[PDB]
Amino acid sequence: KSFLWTQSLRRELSGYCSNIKLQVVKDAQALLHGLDFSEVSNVQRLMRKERRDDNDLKRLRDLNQAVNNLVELKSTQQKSILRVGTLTSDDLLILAADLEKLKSKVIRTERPLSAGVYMGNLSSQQLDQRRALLNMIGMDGVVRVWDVKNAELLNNQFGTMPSLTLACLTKQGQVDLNDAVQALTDLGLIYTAKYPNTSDLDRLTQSHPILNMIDTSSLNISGYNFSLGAAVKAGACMLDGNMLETIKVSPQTMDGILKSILKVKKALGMFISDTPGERNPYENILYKICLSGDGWPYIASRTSITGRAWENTVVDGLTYSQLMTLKDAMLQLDPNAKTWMDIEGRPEDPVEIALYQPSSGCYIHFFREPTDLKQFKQDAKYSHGIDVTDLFATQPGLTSAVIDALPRNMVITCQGSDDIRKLLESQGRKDIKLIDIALSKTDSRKYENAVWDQYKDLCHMHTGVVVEKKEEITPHCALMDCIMFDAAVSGGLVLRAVLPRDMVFR
Amino acid sequence: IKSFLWTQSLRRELSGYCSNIKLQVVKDAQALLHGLDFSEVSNVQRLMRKERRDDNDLKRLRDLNQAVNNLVELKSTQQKSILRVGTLTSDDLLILAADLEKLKSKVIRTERPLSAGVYMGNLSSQQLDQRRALLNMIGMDGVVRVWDVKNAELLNNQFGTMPSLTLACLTKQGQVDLNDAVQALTDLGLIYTAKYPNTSDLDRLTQSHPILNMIDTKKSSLNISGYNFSLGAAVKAGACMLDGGNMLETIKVSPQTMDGILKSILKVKKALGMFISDTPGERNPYENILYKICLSGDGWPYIASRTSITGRAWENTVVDLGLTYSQLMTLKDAMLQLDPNAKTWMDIEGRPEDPVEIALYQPSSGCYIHFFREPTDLKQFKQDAKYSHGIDVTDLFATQPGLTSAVIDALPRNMVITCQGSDDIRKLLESQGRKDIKLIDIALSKTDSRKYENAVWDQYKDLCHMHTGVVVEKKEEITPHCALMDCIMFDAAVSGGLSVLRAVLPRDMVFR
Amino acid sequence: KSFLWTQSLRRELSGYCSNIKLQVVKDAQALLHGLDFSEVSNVQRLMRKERRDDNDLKRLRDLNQAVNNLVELKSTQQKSILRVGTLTSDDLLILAADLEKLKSKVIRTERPLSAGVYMGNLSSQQLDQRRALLNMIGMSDGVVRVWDVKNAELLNNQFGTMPSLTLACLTKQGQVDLNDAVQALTDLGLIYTAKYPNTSDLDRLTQSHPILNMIDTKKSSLNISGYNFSLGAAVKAGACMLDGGNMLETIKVSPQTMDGILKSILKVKKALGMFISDTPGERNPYENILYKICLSGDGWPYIASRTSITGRAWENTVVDLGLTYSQLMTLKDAMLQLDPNAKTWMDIEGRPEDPVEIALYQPSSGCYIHFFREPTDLKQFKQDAKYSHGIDVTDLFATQPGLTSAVIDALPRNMVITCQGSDDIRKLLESQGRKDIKLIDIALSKTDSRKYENAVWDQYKDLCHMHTGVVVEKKKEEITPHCALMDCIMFDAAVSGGLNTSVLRAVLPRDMVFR
Ligand SMILES: [Zn+2]
Ligand SMILES: [Zn+2]
Ligand SMILES: [Zn+2]
Repeated sequence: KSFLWTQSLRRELSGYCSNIKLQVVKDAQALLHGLDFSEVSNVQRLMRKERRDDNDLKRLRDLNQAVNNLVELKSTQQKSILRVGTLTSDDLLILAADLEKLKSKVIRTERPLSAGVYMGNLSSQQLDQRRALLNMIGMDGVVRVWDVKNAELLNNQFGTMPSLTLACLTKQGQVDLNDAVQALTDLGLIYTAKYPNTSDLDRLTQSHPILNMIDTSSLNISGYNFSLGAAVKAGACMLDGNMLETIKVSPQTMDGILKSILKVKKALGMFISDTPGERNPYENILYKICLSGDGWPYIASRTSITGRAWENTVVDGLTYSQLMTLKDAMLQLDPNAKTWMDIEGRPEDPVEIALYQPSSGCYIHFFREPTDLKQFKQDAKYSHGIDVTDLFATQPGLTSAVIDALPRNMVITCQGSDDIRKLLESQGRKDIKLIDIALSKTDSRKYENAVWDQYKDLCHMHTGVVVEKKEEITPHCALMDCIMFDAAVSGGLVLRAVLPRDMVFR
Repeated sequence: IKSFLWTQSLRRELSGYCSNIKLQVVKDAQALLHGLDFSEVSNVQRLMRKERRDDNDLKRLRDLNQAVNNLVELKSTQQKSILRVGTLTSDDLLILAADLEKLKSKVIRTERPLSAGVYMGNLSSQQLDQRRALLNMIGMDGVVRVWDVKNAELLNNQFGTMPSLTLACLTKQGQVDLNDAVQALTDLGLIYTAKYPNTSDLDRLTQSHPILNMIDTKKSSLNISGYNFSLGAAVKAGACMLDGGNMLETIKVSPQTMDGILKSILKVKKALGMFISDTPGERNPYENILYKICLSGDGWPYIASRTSITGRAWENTVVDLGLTYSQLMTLKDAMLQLDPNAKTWMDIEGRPEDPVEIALYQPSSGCYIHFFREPTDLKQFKQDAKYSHGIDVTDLFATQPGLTSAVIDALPRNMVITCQGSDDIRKLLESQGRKDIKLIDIALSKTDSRKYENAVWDQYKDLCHMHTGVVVEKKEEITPHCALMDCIMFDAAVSGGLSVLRAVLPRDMVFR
Repeated sequence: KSFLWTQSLRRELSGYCSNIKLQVVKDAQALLHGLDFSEVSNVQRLMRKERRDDNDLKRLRDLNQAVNNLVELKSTQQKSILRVGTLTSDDLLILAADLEKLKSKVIRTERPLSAGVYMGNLSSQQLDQRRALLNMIGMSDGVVRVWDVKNAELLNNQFGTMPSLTLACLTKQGQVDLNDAVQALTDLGLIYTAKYPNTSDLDRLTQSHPILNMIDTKKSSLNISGYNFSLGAAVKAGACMLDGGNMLETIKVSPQTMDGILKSILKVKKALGMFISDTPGERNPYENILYKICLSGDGWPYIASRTSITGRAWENTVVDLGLTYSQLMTLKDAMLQLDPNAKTWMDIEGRPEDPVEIALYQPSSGCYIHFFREPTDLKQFKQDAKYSHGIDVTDLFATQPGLTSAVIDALPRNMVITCQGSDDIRKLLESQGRKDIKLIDIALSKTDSRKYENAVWDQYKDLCHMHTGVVVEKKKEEITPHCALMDCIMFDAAVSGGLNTSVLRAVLPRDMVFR
């Protein structure tokens, strides 16, 4: 089915594909002449680590930059806005929907590597389910691969590139470049009729010893790894057959390529999955083309590109796809840990909600549009300083969705109990026990300045002047409150967002 | 399923109040077989198949219900209960108070539209879709209603299922021996000890017990009567056939046991997190048992004849120790009766900044909104009482606060409202944030405006009892001004003449 | 509970279930028309007896054969070898392990009915423990046994329940119309879709179906036959009367479907944590389905006539890829047959430091323990082969290891053992940690020792096939090989001045002696 999709796409997109063997070999030679393969070996060692940090990421990013500098097959930062023309009104609606679905599937696959999944004190069933998910995506108590300050620095750092694969086989396998070319060519030939399997690879290795370097998935790896996928991709570039891997996109050709893909989607019933893991051919081509309107989507250096495909190509409560992402995101929470909660606005009409787990530093933080504008106006002047118009751009529906998803029989700490209880009960969560810590106003805000000094960047929603019946005071933020209340209890004063920022805001 | 788990846990906890009542159920079934006119049963079934039913239809139903009640021994008795601190704790009483409030809303929203109706005329596709989902969920001039009746209170308690009646009708109308009906229902009962019987179960049962083919599986507990062969009624009857299994259906309640029964229900509620839903439609097991027990302190909540009982559960059982969420949901659904397109009068008593009586009136359909509010300025109110409305401030204490904002918020978008003096109404509507509502001032002279004053009070005096004081004009005594009667009399003045009216708001919402 | 496991199996195995009512009724009609129900009554009478013999077993087996001859729903002898494919390598390991555990549970449940349990002169504690076992397996001189038979293997597969038989018996013996029985059982089947019917349920059904009064609800699935009116038999028959419902009882197995059925069962096993019990008694639904499927690759595991099938489930289905706890429990229960007070002979072949054959013999009862062991010292073994026992070392490869220690460790405390050479038995018992056992040395001359040698081999040759080599004595001349078991028997005959003609009883299952 999947190879069928690939073949149909090849046929339909043939006019956008060209022979690029010469340039790919040329790039491989530039890498052989100028790249430090000891640092390649170094990044391979790092990718072998079960758990990796910002020092590890720096080595990877620096090496990717070195590679990018040496090669000519590169993608360029190029945002696309798709408008009615070549693509119809209906085409744009389909593309909008599939990008929404693709966003969920990709985030659910890649995000856990950095955000983490709690794997501690849970039921046998819960552990089985989470173990299944981790296994499907190639992955105290929280399991994560990347421990980093800024997960955005992971974006686009893990692509496979034919020239790199070719240069690494040659140098690291200690064979002549032509040996590597001949071997990948033969693999490319198989790929005209079939996706090559382990038996195909095993057969080839007998006449091409360099192929024993291939470990016979596309997940939790880098371009410096010898995956079958990377080898098949390089092989495709070696052939004289309309291989998809050789497609080039330009701002002039973007829309026609997408139109062509949509033709294939309709004829074959292709779809974006709701299953985390390897991309199917439609998911893969849609992601790769949307990353940039100017490059070679399968085979260029993309390591200097910023942003995700759904950010870089745009079509001019929560969805089903958003809910799946959300339910998966919430698996980062430790249901046994001390968890603070605070809200701004009335429990019957809340406008900001936060939960905070000090031990791990994870937090849930989001906003809601007010129902009662008159009371919202007083709350703004006397408590939170939120401009109602700034809430227009926040994502609706999270109040129900997040409370529904809180783990069963949790214990939540607050200041104080009454509003949180009313809010939880409103969403049917009577199983959650509450601790009222009951600090005096003065003690509760001891660390108010210390907290804002440290964590101001975590919330930009509080813009209005707030008063106490008058004198100006620091606006109340549901998040900063959790933090400062915890700091007061603890006698002193990290942080991971549980929710993706693109889930909190629309 | 969670539903059956609540049922099972209720059975376990309430076993001591369960009884062996097969013999009594079968005795009552025999009494119906001997004494009831089953051609009249057939007649009521015919009327229940009608999409729209009227007072003549309701008469047939109530008469047949009375005939059944006359023949059977398992009957509930009118028994008011007041729950005090004792067996039930102070906190228990708070919980019951809150749950009965929520139950009220859920039941009214399920049942009231059958008689009050929902406008389904000229609306947006979105509004029509939303209202269809509601009508579908509750089993239902552009208004859709099932019962067109003069007094909707006469619908109360007329639709319950009874095992003796189900047994008798299966037997007589299915043309089988009583023993065959008992045998089939017993097997259904046995299934019910372990699960809620579904379509699959009933189909297999039917192959061995063809009497059960009378039961239509794709048919709800809603907008039906005790004369209908629902799966629910069949299961209820089967439960009574067991003499065992701790079936809730067999519980008897007495004044001495009521609090203990409720206490037991609350234990299970806490243990399982049972709740009253805010979803109109079929009752969950907790909703069902609470409703049934609270109807009467002396009877068999599930299985007795209750057709002679007056009042609702929240009226017959009371707890002694602005709008709630539950009340607002009831209001918003009640407002669906209005035709946003129709001529609509509005009138108020008290100043726009401090109104004490508000009414809206749609003459074409006859529906009206009418409610009250406590004054903020008692000095101005006293002047108004003497020279306009004759309202005794103390009489406003029994009225529900919070309706001015809630009703005005809920008025349909771009409604056009007709007014004898638009200035006051404009102020009030604007003060409530509703600048979108267009107004028409009719500008009748004082004399022309009151041409039909006596004619209106003559017909409709029963609709308002708030005007008690002598009102004068500078002096001579005059008839007090009522916001509702003023809407009606002004419309009459315009139309050159002066219908049973329909209250949009339930009385139990206008008064507390 | 166990009903959960049943429901889960029905859900997973739905595709293998089918409607069989017509076929069951047809077979019931064949039985009604052609079976002698007076002989059914006769077998019911035999089954009421506390002690039953070979004449009784003949009556049962013959009646089973008459039934088998009349019905179409029969299983056929079909060996299965489970190989990697539909079943994974790991799946085969699991099945192999559960089949080993099932062997132990079933043998411990059923074997005592024939092998028997000594209940004579024992301590209060021993008698208590033993009665508890007898109670749990449905057994309510000194030896308690239900079946006294020449060949216990003739009990195999003779006691299964069959829906057509149950229906025919209820109809004929209950004196009701066939349709009356069918309808009653249908109503019981309907209840079974939702729960396992209990006595209160049956009581309610009996009110409208008087035929159901024939069912005894107290009585277990143990020590009964297909001619008995157990609740289990009735529920099984009712399970076959339905149209749909995924009743496991309707499952057919074929050589094509066997592996997928096992794969599905293993799916449910993992999901619910199903298991084979370590305790004798009634089978749980997993034990039950695994046993029934494994008996034959071509049949209706629950409902066909299986009385013509030879072999046990662990023999008819095999997996291709010291004692276990399960095997040790089997052993220790088999040893309960021994009278710890009785005269007991013991003899060995091989040196005491390296025995290769061990026998114990209680002449009064006739019971014997007999097993083998592979030698450590091949040089000495080869000489012993030539001058003593004539055993081919390669024939010892199929014998079960670790029995020497296990059996000797399990011997009764303060037992008195009689032997021809005391010194070698002492060394052996000491070497296995049993210095407590008193020995009597008999001290027969070589000639007097073997007076009855031909007479014993004439009577008992079928009891040992291990001695194949020519054995010689230097003058060389050929002599009859020495067997530990035959030696026990002939030494006893020499002392007693005679050899009676008696059937002996093997204490160990042949399945324990060999692997
Ligand atoms: Zn904030
Ligand atoms: Zn009035
Ligand atoms: Zn031997």
